[PDB]
Amino acid sequence: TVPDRDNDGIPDSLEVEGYTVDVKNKRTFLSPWISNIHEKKGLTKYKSSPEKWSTASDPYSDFEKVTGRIDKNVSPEARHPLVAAYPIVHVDMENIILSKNEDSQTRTISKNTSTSRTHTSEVHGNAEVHASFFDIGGSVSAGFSNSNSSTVAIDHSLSLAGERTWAETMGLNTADTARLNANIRYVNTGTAPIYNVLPTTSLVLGKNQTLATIKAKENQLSQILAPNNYYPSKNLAPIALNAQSSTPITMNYNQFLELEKTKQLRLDTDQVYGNIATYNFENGRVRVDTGSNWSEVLPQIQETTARIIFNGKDLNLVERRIAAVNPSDPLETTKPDMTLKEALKIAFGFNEPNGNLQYQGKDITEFDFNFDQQTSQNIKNQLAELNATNIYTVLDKIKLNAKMNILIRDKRFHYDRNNIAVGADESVVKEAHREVINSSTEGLLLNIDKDIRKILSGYIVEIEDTEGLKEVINDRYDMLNISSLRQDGKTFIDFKKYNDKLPLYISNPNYKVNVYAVTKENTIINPSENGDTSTNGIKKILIFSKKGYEIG
Amino acid sequence: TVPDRDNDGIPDSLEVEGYTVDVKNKRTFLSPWISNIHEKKGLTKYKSSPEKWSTASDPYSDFEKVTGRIDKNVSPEARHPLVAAYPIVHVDMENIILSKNEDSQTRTISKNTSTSRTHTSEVHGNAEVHASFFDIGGSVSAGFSNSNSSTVAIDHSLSLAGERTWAETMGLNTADTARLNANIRYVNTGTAPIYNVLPTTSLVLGKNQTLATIKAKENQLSQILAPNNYYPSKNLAPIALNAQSSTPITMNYNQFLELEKTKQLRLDTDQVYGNIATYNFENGRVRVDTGSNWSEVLPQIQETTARIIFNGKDLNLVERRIAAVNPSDPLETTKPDMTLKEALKIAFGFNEPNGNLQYQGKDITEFDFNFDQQTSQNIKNQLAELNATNIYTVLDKIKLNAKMNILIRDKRFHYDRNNIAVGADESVVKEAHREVINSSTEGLLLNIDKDIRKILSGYIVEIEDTEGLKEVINDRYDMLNISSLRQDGKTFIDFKKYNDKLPLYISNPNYKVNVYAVTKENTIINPSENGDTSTNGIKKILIFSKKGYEIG
Ligand SMILES: [Ca+2]
Ligand SMILES: [Ca+2]
Ligand SMILES: [Ca+2]
Ligand SMILES: [Ca+2]
Repeated sequence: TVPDRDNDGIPDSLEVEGYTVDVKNKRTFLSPWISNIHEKKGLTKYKSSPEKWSTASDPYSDFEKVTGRIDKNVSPEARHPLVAAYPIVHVDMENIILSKNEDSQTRTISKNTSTSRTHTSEVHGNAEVHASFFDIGGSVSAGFSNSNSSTVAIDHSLSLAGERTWAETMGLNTADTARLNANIRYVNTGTAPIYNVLPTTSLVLGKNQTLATIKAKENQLSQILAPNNYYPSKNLAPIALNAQSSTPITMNYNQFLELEKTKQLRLDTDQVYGNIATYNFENGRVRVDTGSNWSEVLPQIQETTARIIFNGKDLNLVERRIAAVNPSDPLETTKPDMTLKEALKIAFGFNEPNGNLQYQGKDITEFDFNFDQQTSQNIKNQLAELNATNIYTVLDKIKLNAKMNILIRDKRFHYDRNNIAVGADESVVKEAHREVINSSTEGLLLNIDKDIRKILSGYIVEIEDTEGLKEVINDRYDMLNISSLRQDGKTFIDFKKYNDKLPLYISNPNYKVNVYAVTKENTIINPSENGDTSTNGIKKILIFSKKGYEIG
Repeated sequence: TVPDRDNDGIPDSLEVEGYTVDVKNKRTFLSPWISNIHEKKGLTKYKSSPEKWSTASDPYSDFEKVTGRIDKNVSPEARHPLVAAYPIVHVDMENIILSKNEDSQTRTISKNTSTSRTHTSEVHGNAEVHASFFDIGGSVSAGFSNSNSSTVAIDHSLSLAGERTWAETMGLNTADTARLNANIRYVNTGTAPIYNVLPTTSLVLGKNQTLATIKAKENQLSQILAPNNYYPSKNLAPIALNAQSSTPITMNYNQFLELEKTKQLRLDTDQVYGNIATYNFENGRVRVDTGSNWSEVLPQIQETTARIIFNGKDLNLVERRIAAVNPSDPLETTKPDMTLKEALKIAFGFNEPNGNLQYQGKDITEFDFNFDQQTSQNIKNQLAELNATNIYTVLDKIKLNAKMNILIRDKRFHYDRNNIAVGADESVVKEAHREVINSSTEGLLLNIDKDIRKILSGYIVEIEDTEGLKEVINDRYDMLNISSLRQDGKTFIDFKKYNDKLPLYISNPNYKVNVYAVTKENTIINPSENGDTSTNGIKKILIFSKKGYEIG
């Protein structure tokens, strides 16, 4: 007869005053908090809400989570009563292949691609926006909202010899059509899995030119789209666009032209995910209830939580929602008060090693805090009634309210319009290369930092004469593609890839092999107004500079 | 009113402190462990978990198993509460038949094939892998994961007389298409059976060139895909690809060319298996519940167990999962602690004859232990807090945690990239042939070891002059096909198959009939850069060498 309105299985008090679970003999006991014996064994203080079957709203009873009696695929950090357990999928495009719409074998270009979830914010402050921008809900996207939108970029490097302008390469003239094709893979980034129907992602080019809308058959697949796990298992064959169909991908000269002008496409994905997999106390089985589909129980999550975009695990924007609270909602008050600090602890995993809220090493002060038009005030008003100018201090005293949005990104590197790892400062850059493993007339072998290397477009190999000459090897913007990468974790550079497949030429072993680095933000992808295919107008960074006798 | 949360029918204690079942009069009694009377009659100590309907997760109540009240097809070793009872099917291709896409009768090649489940691991340490390799879940296949992928090889031997280059044999020119066809059979290797819908296996060629996707109609068959039992009962007619259809298998000259260059295809199979067959206490019947399909209750197994790939029953990688435990999961702690030792006992059948954990004869020390990036540490940390360098010792003290992967393979033979019985050392090789049964001018009859013979491509028949000549009979790489095999278990060699159908020619009964053996790893399948169809560049092994008068 123990009091429990929620009916989830966690006696009100316990769920309000704090609780957790351990295993005596070999049984699981749900017991109240005990700062003593408990905080020692390493457990946690699971304080949830008594009036909600799942404080997060997601299809998983607070109990179901902590107890562990739930779909084993649910992300760990989501096994907690206050961490959203919803799926988030975006589309990755590994490589595309442009060809002249039907002896043709070399009349086709095939470049690789780099995809990465995005989170486009607002502009600077001049973009002419329609009057319907300062209305209620109208156009007020608050900078960023709910919707998955990935972004790919086409390898701007070379594929053949002296190729120039995809045009002449393929042979496309005004009255011609080019067919696009590519290999893409769905990949879940959230905290929950999808068991059947995948999303209906649409491929766009530019600001509205849709090139197609990919939505592979429903129920057709029984595979599982688990968290942090690419759909077509990385150990399988990546799905291929219109190539396995009766109407391919049409692209006219003008379009095919733009593609080259930016070498980038966009991928927007809906949210219609297959039904959900739930528990079943009776015989402890994992079933897919045709009666519960995210499309029903998902908006709630977004309407009663705090969203935080952090990028620590890598530079890829990771999303997570915490069980925040709303004042206007009685029920939503039954929720446990939330603090920005506590949040970053369960949401992603920040910890307090020696009393400093850091992340696997980095200090919470190494990341910039960016809020939306709303969240801004809601927090400003707190920093006010708390007398302070530094949030990193009163951090553990910031109340997170539902609908709150926060963007925690590493303060090291610079960021673009989509919030992507663009390129840091020369300082950090150089540092990452300070290490050397093997210098050769063939190519340098370094142990460059991953987090850094990801913001580098390429390297410019040159040679400075003992006087002051700037002779450069791969002098064409498209000759930056050199940096390789052994599976041992060491970046292997090669000068030979752009010098008649032959090693360096040292007429005088007293020169200076100057190998620079070019961050993405700086790198160029197309010739100048004229035909300057040179590395003249670039902002590279000195990464190497050894003498002729200081190599071999 | 006996305590039993799981509700499976095994009183908590019993299931935690150990239990088993026997038959008094003619009834089945579920009783607690008794080292005395019990361990004598030959029973076992079935220690399962009280909070899971089926500790393994599979659709079979711990009780249902031990009690025996379950689908009688379930593999024996799976009748145990801690051994996964899931199905695992891969596709075997007995023989293919290449022909020129539609007087044509000899313009067709028909070679046999050798299929075998695989388990592709990682490379050496240089394969340029995309940056998305050192991310979370991204590309981190951890070497090997969940997915069935078989591999076939095409008989590189001869079919006709002086045939050469399938090309001229069939008559395929640049502007031609070749149609492929073959006879394949589904075969279950797991521990559970499939009662209806078979898997959707896709036939691939190379690294991504899919030649077709076979998925015979659903419900079309009512036959059962029982464990260790080929689908189309070995005593029936093997299923045939596109041959019983409106769109065959297209293959252009360039492709048909590659096929010849490797003489091997790949077979990947999904996991969508038909619904499951469950019990029914009421009238003790075996029914197929449309409400429970593996696709629902199967991921769990892989998310809450230990996977061990052993190859003792043969050289074919056998998979099995044991009811391991996970620390982060309360429920999954209710499980019985697992030890690598105990595992290899129930998982495959290792036993302790005189105190040495061996397998049907071989000692646990005759197999190499290979773990994944994860499992490696999880075990290293144990060998650390246990002070030891040899795992074979502290074997019975290694805690197996869920998601753990282990590869136990015979240490005798060498292994490839797919973990297949390639070829051992000359030593072991020679040994297997030390036995002779009948020497003749026609062919040798031996009782070569099965485990060995499986790593042999063929034999080179030659004759050494009393001086030092190396005259070889079947001197062409494609003339290795000689070793036959009587159903009596004795390998019958024949020199006649490559000598005008006539027996040996002994001009001087004092020579040395040197018959070598060529392991798969060494054997060649195509001519050299030139046209060296000889056995010149080979690494054979001396298996025979008798005198002219020491035969007949
Ligand atoms: Ca409750
Ligand atoms: Ca509750
Ligand atoms: Ca029980
Ligand atoms: Ca049980």
